[PDB]
Amino acid sequence: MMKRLVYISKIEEIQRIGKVSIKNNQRDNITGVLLYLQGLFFQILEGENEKVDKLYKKILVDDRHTNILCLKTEYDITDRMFPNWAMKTINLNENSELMIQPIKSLLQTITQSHRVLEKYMPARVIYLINQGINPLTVEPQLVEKIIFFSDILAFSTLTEKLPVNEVVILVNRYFSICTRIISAYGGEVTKFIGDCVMASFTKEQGDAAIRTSLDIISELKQLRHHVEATNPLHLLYTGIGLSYGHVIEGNMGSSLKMDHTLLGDAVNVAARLEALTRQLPYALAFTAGVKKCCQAQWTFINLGAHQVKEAIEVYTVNEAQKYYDTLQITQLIRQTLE
Amino acid sequence: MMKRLVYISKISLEEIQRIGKVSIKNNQRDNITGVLLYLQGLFFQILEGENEKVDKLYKKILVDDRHTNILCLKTEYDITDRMFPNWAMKTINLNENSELMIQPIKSLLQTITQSHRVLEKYMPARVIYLINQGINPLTVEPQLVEKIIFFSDILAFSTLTEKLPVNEVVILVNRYFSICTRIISAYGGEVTKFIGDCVMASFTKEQGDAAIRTSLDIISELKQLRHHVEATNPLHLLYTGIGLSYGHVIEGNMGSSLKMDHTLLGDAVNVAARLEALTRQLPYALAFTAGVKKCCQAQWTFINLGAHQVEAIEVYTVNEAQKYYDTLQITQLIRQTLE
Ligand SMILES: Cc1cc2nc3c(=O)[nH]c(=O)nc-3n(C[C@H](O)[C@H](O)[C@H](O)COP(=O)(O)O)c2cc1C
Ligand SMILES: Cc1cc2nc3c(=O)[nH]c(=O)nc-3n(C[C@H](O)[C@H](O)[C@H](O)COP(=O)(O)O)c2cc1C
Repeated sequence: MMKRLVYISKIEEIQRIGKVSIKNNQRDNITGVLLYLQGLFFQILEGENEKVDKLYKKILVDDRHTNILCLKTEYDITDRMFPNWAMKTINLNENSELMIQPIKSLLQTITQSHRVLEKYMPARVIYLINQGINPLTVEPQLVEKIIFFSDILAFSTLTEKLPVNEVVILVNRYFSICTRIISAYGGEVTKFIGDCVMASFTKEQGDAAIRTSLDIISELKQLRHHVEATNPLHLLYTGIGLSYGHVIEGNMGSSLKMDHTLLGDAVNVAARLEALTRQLPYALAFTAGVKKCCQAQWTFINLGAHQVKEAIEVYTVNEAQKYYDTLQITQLIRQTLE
Repeated sequence: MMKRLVYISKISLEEIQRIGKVSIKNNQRDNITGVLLYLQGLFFQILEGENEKVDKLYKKILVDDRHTNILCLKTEYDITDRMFPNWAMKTINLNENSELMIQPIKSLLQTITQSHRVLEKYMPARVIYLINQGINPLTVEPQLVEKIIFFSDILAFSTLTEKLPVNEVVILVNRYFSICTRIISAYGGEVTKFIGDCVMASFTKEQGDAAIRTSLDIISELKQLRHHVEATNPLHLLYTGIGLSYGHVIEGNMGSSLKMDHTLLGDAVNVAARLEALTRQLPYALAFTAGVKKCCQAQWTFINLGAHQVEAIEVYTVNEAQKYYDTLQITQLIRQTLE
């Protein structure tokens, strides 16, 4: 019982790789091809499922290539695609045969475009593709999730005073910090909504959601004093709202336009809790449901009941206390660029 | 000096070899050369020649019956040498080539291509437009542009998600997105993203009339949809409210290397979303700002809804958007239906 997987990755040393591959693939009864064109890697692997997943696990951690996307996984294949090739390496760059020049140039234009599109896809969708699962045909399921929401404090004022490029530098720097921190703790960013970041966590990731929130506030606090006063990054603040509940996670839309979205009351609650941090001396606020997903011991602070558009309990942690004032900031932002 | 463009498309031998006959004859009288390759129901074509000769030719290929979902991937300008000087139009049937050496390239081309096709469906319409124009969307700078922000969402959606089984909520939301995306695109709008049950789109400042007709068409097609199905279908309960605004917004792609997204930043984006919720409290399913009103040339029968705290802004609508129903009785009827 064998399987076949195909992946692309971003890059004489290659000849050393192919010879080591022929050595190990024979020993592991693995067949397949490695093709490379214009600094790109294309490899097809096939063999028994145990020995293949053992091999692919090594190649994912290889130094020489990165941006490794597994496009297709075949299970229970009937016949080997290349039964005689332990690991045939094909340098498409050196191939000057004029009957393959179109297909070779088409394999580049489509692959270059395919990587550009990958950077816009939702994180969950890319995960589904790496697992050999067709994202269009995955039944949306009801799952218990922690909803994350973070946006820039007083962003309306910042668009008024700053020129366009400084606003874009700022918004990009904010998204970059959020995504890297969220992804590092295991959270899945769903989409950017204006200046708002939306992510989710599994119900066992209550501590990671709180720690992600604290780490984002920390990385922004460092950035503000790490740069000069004229740098617009000196004005970057955030508030974060978390919520727990059941949501429908899946792919909605038409064949024309499709997206990955979460449907549920908790989505709006986390968004409304986030906007509440403008009126609290805490850059973080979450429901009691998030509080009950946390195994670790936090010094939880009760902020009372608040009416969210009946009133729910709102909490925070002692680490997330603001040293500044929300009004002091909107003034010091307006007056800095005044 | 010539231009060269590449595109993929989807199929709708003797019927196809005929395309080679007609095209070879014209490509020489047009001083055009290129290759046409097809594999597992997909079309690939490269072209080159004087710009005027290619622009007029690609316009004919764009409206051809025998293929659909055409996407131009690459476009190079100011080239010296033709990549294929010998062939006015050489067809290649990769489904009928099995030289051993070509098998890896062939299997890789269909896989990468299918995957590419899937990714397009998730791409924002604006990113696809930049790809069609041959412009790398990753290197484009965001700019301040004047837009009409479109906002619409499903009425009483919190009630439906509670009463309906999960698989039935999906059908309703898919159908709603399907109707909105179809109408918004047909009027020259760009769906920018779905936000839960919410649809956000944008129209240029010359499309004020297209923005209103888009909103009335969506209300019309849902009203038609409601009485087209049975009363036990979830679609019998699908209503909508729409809000529009006009203002300067920063349109452009943003994000890190990990995640990129095309988004709109501006005061008007929030102003539009507040109007879509204001329709709950109005006898009209549509509500737009006075800025949208000045983008319309058609003699609309505008209705003034006064100023509204959001400092206050003027709210307008058209008589065609009048709700033939009470909004509050609808939220009651939806509950007492699935109850
Ligand atoms: C593009 C690429 C293709 C590779 N192909 C193979 C392969 O076909 N077979 C294989 O065993 N390893 C392959 N590798 C990875 C190396 O085998 C692996 O990183 C290393 O040789 C581990 O060897 P070791 O067992 O001595 O520790 C590939 C790596 C890259 C970057
Ligand atoms: C996939 C495809 C590729 C085509 N490529 C060319 C082409 O390269 N040159 C050309 O003259 N016609 C090409 N055609 C034909 C045009 O679609 C058009 O129908 C044809 O030029 C009709 O010629 P007419 O203007 O005399 O009616 C192509 C058609 C298809 C379906």
